[PDB]
Amino acid sequence: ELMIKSSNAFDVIELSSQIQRYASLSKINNRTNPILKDNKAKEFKDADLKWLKLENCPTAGDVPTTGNNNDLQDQFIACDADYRKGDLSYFGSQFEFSTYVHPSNPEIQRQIKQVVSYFQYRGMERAFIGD
Amino acid sequence: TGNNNDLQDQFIACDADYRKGDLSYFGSQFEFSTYVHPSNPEIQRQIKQVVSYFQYRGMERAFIGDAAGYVISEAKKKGFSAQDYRIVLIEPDRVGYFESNAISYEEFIENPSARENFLLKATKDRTLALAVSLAQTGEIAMQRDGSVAFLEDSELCWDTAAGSAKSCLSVRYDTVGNKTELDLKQIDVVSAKGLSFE
Repeated sequence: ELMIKSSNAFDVIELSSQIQRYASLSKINNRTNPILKDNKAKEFKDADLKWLKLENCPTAGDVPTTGNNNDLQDQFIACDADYRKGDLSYFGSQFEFSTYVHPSNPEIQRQIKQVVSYFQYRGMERAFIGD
Repeated sequence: TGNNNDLQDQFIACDADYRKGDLSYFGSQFEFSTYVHPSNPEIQRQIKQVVSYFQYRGMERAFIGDAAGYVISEAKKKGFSAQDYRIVLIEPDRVGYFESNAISYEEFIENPSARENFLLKATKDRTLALAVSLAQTGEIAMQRDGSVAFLEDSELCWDTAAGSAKSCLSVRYDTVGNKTELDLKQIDVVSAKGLSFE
């Protein structure tokens, strides 16, 4: 049944919100958000979403942990997760920054202005992307 | 509460039983970490992850993937976000149970080779079950009763008219001081009425 249009959209909102959650954190697991340690005005994060998966997973992601694997680890997506599926296939996210100096964290060198997550339409007719 | 005039918050009815259907509830495995609650001494640990198992009693093992797809579709239908769905074989342990072999739902449906290898190890002493994994993350909602505490070094922020500049504050600990600091230095000015110190 064609309710996979709603089941695809749910995956889009779930992933986008986790990208929004990630974008709003200055510290993750008592360690600086890795995307804030640079100074360029734009960075694109790849569709494989390794940058959003934890470092302590079978294939190492880019998200930091406390180091102690007995502590509660905050995470954003499961490690086998892939959102390059369905009519709306995750294509990556565009971050735009401004340089910023944090009053209590010298490793923070830029702040997030806006994050845009792209989902390429692999639907049957390009006219249906509105649907 | 003890007091029968109050509205009682509950989770399931008294007669409720979910050991029914193709996916029969088998129990839940909680994993914890040691924790110290800042305002409640009865709290000595916090939840890391919850995995709830539903054993498949269908006549054909291959159909658990089909039955699972309906669960996942029903989850997205009702607005429930889970963290990881998996097909598992579990055995009794000294305490609870433990996972002998496991396969992700996506691999169970898209790789018949991996599927039958997993169904192969399905023996008489193991139970075929669906693994629904919860992860207690930063997403946990802060309650108006304050029972839920912030995570270490997390920042409470305000939207300001500066556009997309955030003006935050936090309670940090300096082990190189053994002192708790209420850091407001991100805010330019703090304007009080009365003010006292020690």
